[PDB]
Amino acid sequence: RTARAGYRGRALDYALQINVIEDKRKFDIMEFVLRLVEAQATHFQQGHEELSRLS
Amino acid sequence: RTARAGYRGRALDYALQINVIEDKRKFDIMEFVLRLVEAQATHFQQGHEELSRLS
Repeated sequence: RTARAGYRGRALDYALQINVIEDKRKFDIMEFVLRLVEAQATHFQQGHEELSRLS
Repeated sequence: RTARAGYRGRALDYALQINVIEDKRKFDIMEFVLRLVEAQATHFQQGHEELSRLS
C-alpha cells in the first residue's frame, strides 16, 4: 500500500519534470540563437555606418 | 679619364634609382592599405544588405 502510493507520488514528480525539460530544451536553445543573431547583427549595423564612410 | 667619367655615369644611375624608390615605396603600401579596407567595406555591406530580412 505505502510502496504503491509513494511510487505514484514519485511518478507525479518525474512526469512534471519531463514536461519542464521539454520546454527548457526548446526555450534555452531558442533564446541562445536569437541572442547571438541579435548581437552579431548590431556590429555590422554600426560597422557599415563607419566603413561605408571609409569606402 | 675613362674611370672618372664612367664612374660619374654609374653615380647618376644610382641617383636615378634611389630617386624612383623614395616616391614608389609610399604609394605601393598605400595601395596595399587601400585594398585592405576596401575588402572590409565590401564584406560589411553584404552583411548589412540582408539585415532587414534578419531583423
